[PDB]
Amino acid sequence: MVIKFGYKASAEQFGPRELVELGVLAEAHGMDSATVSDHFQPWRHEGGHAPFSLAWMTAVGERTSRLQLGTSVMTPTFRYNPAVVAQAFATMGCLYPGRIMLGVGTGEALNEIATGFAGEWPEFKERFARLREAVALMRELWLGDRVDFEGNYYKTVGASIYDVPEGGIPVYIAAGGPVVARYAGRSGDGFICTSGKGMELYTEKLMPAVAEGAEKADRDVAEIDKMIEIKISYDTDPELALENTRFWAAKRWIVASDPDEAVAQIRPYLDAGLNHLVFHAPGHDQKRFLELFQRDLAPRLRGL
Amino acid sequence: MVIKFGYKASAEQFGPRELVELGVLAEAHGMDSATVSDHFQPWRHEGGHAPFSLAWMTAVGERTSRLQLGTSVMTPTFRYNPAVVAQAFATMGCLYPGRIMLGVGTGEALNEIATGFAGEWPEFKERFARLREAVALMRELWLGDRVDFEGNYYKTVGASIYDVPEGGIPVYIAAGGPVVARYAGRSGDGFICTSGKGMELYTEKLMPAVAEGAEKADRDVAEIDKMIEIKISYDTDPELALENTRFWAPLSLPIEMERAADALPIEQVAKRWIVASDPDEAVAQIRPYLDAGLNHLVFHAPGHDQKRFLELFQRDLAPRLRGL
Repeated sequence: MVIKFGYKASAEQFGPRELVELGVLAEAHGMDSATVSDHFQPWRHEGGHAPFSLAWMTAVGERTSRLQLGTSVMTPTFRYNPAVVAQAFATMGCLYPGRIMLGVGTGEALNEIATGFAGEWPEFKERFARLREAVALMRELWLGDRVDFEGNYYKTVGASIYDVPEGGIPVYIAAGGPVVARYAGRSGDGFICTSGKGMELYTEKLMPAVAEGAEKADRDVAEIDKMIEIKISYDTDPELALENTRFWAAKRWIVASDPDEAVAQIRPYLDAGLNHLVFHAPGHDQKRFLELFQRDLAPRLRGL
Repeated sequence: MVIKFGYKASAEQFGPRELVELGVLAEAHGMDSATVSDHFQPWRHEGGHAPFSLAWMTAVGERTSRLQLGTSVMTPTFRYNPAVVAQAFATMGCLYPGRIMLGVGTGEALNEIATGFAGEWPEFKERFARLREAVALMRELWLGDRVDFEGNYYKTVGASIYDVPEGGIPVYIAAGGPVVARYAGRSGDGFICTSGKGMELYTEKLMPAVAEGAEKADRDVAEIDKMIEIKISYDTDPELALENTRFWAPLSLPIEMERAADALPIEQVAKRWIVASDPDEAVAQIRPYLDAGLNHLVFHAPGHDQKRFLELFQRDLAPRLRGL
């Protein structure tokens, strides 16, 4: 897939209007994508906010014309009905053709417990199985009609979605290990991972797992968009570059005031075959980040 | 509450982009509000749609500046988690200050069975108990800090919503009878009913019930917005005024059902619609709802050419209504 640079909006750090305006500024400053995590719980310590992700996506969508928008990620398996998730994303894709994706993961307990999940949090195998089932259900609604989906967890009866782009909505699967990454290679339209683990995670585990799955499924691996969230504090002021990380309380972060050093720290992800770099910055001044990214980092990255 | 005229956008009848553009046109043509029904299933097979209500509300909100937006109605009790509903509406309320409401009903089986609801469909008492519980949970979230809610149906654990307007989000309750109307008087920021059902429903059952609930809760009934969906087929062409009801024929009585609807005589289809081609006659048929004390009239027009309805409404009907 082609090289793309995007922006991760931090839902824990900003209220709804500011978050939306940052997504719009992301397009203004040349980003190819903007994504948001689907949190419910606002954590006082992570900044005290949690704007609803689908409202953010839609508001930014209606204000923009090029930018790809999605979740990174949302858990479609516990506090949501997967059928309704499919409806929401199908509608958004109609509203913003060719610019919507659905990024999904296997789930975090604390948000689900907060919203009323009953009993013991399922183990990884059940969480993963639920995710594959929900993905299939949603795609069946997108592609078919009068769907009677009867899974081990989820169900529909005569369900239809007419208001959907042809072929449905790209689904991006997040993975932090090879088991789910192989699933991404078999079944995802995209793959999402996070930076700042040793580089061997990407080059020995996750990218080979995606390629394996794509082989097993008889697909061309190049058609899978390979997204990485890169945590980066960049500022030309050396003190502000460092001080911006104090909101976030191998190295997990790139912390840099020199744009060539920053680019050097990003390059290894591109060399590992991640093509869709999504930048997540800690400072309160996100407008400055977007301006500095466009001015200093993007031209150097395209120059590689 | 002050008189307002708004627009019912038909999710049943238009796909997502067209529905959004109609919402925006409602504001351009002077409407005070626009609402949408929240269904999952396309309303009918032939020409049916179901765009996701919350995406419509947000996209119209981002395109507008004055219009009040809301659901009329959504069921927050079966395929939605009420805490997530509360989050969604609180976010929208922050995005569009003073312009968002949550309109809720007790629900209908077809949409829930479609989306996986298991077992016997609850009777009215249980659907209504679930609704009241969901509303209470949402309000606790909006107005509280770290909420531990545990009801018969719904639960939260240490849950918070901090991105919410002061005072929360207005909740409007759909009422077809006195029991729910009294609850709207006690607890609703508004109530919603639909026209065409015989004037005694509004004057003898629903309005007095809202007033009684308000008095029992020590509220001023004037603070409750009294909304009615006015089913009106206005067109200066009398053939269109009648024939534009056709899409809605399923209301006037499975693939057989729809064949049966398409074959209904148009007079039968049009029975509970105001059909008018003269603007004074139209207004005469609207006026009894104002006289009954409904203050927020949301006009629902049946035909495919909704831009023409909005232009006609602004030209012919709004000035006459303001003149009452």
